[PDB]
Amino acid sequence: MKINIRDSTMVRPATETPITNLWNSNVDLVIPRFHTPSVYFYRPTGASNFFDPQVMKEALSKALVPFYPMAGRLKRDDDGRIEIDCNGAGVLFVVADTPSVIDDFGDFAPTLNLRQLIPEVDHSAGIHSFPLLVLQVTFFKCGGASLGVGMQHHAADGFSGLHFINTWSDMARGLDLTIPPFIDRTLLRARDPPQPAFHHVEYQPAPSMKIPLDPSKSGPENTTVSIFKLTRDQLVALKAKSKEDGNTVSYSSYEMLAGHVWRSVGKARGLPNDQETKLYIATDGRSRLRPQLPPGYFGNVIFTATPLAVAGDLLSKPTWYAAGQIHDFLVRMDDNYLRSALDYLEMQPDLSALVRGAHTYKCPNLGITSWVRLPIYDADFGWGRPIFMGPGGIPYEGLSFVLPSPTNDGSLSVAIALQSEHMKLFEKFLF
Ligand SMILES: O=C(/C=C/c1ccc(O)cc1)O[C@@H]1C=C(C(=O)O)C[C@@H](O)[C@@H]1O
Repeated sequence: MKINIRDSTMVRPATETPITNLWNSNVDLVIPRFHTPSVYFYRPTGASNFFDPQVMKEALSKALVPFYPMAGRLKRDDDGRIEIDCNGAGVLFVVADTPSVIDDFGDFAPTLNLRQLIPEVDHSAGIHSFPLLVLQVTFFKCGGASLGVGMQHHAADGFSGLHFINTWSDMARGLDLTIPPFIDRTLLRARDPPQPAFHHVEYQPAPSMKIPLDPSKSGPENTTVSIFKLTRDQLVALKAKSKEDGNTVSYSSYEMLAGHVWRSVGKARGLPNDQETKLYIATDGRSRLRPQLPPGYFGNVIFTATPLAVAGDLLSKPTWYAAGQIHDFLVRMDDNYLRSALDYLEMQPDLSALVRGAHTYKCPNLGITSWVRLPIYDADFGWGRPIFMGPGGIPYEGLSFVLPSPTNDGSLSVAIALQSEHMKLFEKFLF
């Protein structure tokens, strides 16, 4: 797979936008470190029109007016806290061609070479030196096209990011903004003085391997990225296994599936029985906060659930015990818990230490982030909804994504990075 860059524009908002410094909340900071990668694939309609760069760039310009922080830069304030400099510097927009065809990607596992569909960002220079959002339209030999998105994590979680990408697609089709973005993260400010009510397991360091891992089997260089589809048959069977061993409790489809992936990764890694394994669950707090955030709220509302088990229990007990741990952590996260979380973060001297990253998800642990409830298939720019949308790469061993079906057949996909030798075994997930 070879990419030939054709054009490259720094697209700025269509009109003047507020010059201001946009404050980041604590959950805007403890978010992962770079640009969240996502990719969209589109069949050709047969039209010459197809993903016309001018249409895209003009629509992008317009959308960058209500969503003007998206065209800003990272900077530090006087106390050294990272904030968004709303300077309207612009968004990088690349047009590329490739002799490859879409079908060459087979199943769209977010491998390294799929990452090639998003432009690369050099973070090693200034914090201020790179766009918050990088975009690439790649035209394939088959007439199809892909949209690679790389959005700096401080700017937006999935709900706010797709609020922009979809408003953009709407604007490309001549439509107007629907829900205007609410741009003020101070709603997620910690109380004064802070007052944690809980011990937040989610922000305690992840279990390490009791036995150090072989750096030739472990590490970035010998990790595989695959995806797997589960049919609604397999999912229905899965939720029904809540019955097993006389358990009367009914857990959610997401709980049983997450528990199943967690348990299946555990078996695959051949963990010792006394080894602890921590599951990281990105959790939208929009529905839990009880004053309740405005529609269009622009930023991160990601809070974090972290069920934990000893592999001995996790692998020997039925799947619903895993579901139980997950449920027990998810159900505690009401508004009172999330307010605690903000206060707890506030009382840490160095938030950079809590920024989740490779060390967070790597074996013996696991991250599972659900995109199932995200409107990922709504980006229609005038030539149809995408046939596929998922992560643009999974850079961290141990991180995984749950994607919804592009066709509403009740199937789900798990996209995941594991160490090579564990990946084959991880088909054990189709038990
Ligand atoms: O899900 C997201 C971002 C999604 C997103 C999708 C489309 C966009 O246009 C913009 C953002 O962030 C997550 C944060 C992580 C965390 O909180 O640990 C764990 C990671 O797997 C994951 O990337």
